[PDB]
Parts: sequence; C-alpha cells; structure tokens
Amino acid sequence: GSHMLREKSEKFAFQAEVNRMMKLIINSLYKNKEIFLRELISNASDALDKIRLISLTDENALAGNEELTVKIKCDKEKNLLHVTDTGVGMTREELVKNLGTIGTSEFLNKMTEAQEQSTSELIGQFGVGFYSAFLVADKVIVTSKHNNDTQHIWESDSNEFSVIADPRGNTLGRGTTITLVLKEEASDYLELDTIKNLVKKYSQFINFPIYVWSSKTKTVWDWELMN
Repeated sequence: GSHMLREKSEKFAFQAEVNRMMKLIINSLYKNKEIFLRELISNASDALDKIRLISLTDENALAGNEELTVKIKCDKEKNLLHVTDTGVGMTREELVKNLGTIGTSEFLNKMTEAQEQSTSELIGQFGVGFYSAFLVADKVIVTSKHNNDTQHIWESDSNEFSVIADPRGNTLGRGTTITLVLKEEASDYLELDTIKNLVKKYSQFINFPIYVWSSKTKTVWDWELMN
C-alpha cells in the first residue's frame, strides 16, 4: 500500500530529554570531538557482547552472520564514515525507542554541573556516547538487522528522526552500521591515517577484532586489523 509513506508514520520527534542531552554533549566535547569514534567503537563492542551472551543460550543466535567483528570504512568521495559491527542489532521498535528516548535527570544535572570539569567519562558511563556522533556529522544514519526483525534504517539531522524498512533488504545478516555524513570541517576523519590512529587508540582494549578498510602497495584494498 501507500498509506504508510502517505501518513508519515515513519517520522518521529526526539524526546525532550534527548534534545537536551544532545546539546550538552555537543557543547561539552566541542574541544575533543575525536571521542565520537571511541564511543561508536564502545557501543559496537557492547553490541557484540550482547549477541555473544545470547549465543550462550540460543543455538541459532549467529545464524544471520557467523563473525563477531567491527569494520570501519572511509568513503571520501561520498563524505561518509561507516562503523559496522556484527552485534545483536536492533529491531525497528528498538531503533525508535533506544535512539529517540532515554537516572537521566541526575545525569542531566550532573552534565550541567560538569560544565561550570569534564563530560568525556560521564557520557561513556551513562551510555549516551552515540549522540557524540553529531559533533562531527550533519547527518547520522543507523542501518540495523536484528534476529527478530527485518533490516531497518534510522536517520537524523538531530532535528527529528525517521525509521524506514530497508529497501535493500537484509544485507547486514545481523548487526549495525553507523553511517556519518561528515560536517565539512570534519573531513579529516575521512583520512585513513587519521582513522587508523584513532581506531588503534580506541580499539586497543576491545575484546573483538576491529578492522579498517585500508590500502596497501599496485594499490590493493582490504581489511586491516587494528587491535
């Protein structure tokens, strides 16, 4: 039918607290923007722990994708940064609720009173590092495939968000791809050497293999282990 796209039932507004949280994060870490990559990798790691746990009790947990990895790709031409994990993934309902809504009050006051020291650790602690992606990106896209649902896409420029069934079908198998449309002034993150340095620094203590799609010398491209 056409009733879905004709009723904008895929459009959502963020919860007030999430709006306030995004601002605090953006205003707090304005001087240390590179941490966004650390947070995405951390979230990726957590997603992997979750499916690994589920695989303990569910023999079919890994049916959609046998690997447990984090792969980072730079698309300079497209101005896109991709961080893909083969973790638990998220259902449509989870994309809407986990990303659009949120000890939040305390954290709110904590974050404010934290900007009168630092918020870098607090963000990781409360698990809202995802939103730091907006420090370097104008648009944040989340493509996710959960075992209990079909692949879906969540997109946002921070002023609202939408979730749609992925017309490409199940291409992830299981997992999540965080796609960042980098702000013009954040083009440096499209550089391999830069991403490699950061990835290696923030992946050092991740219990899962983390790869960066890189080139080697003709010139060939392939996954390069960073940790």
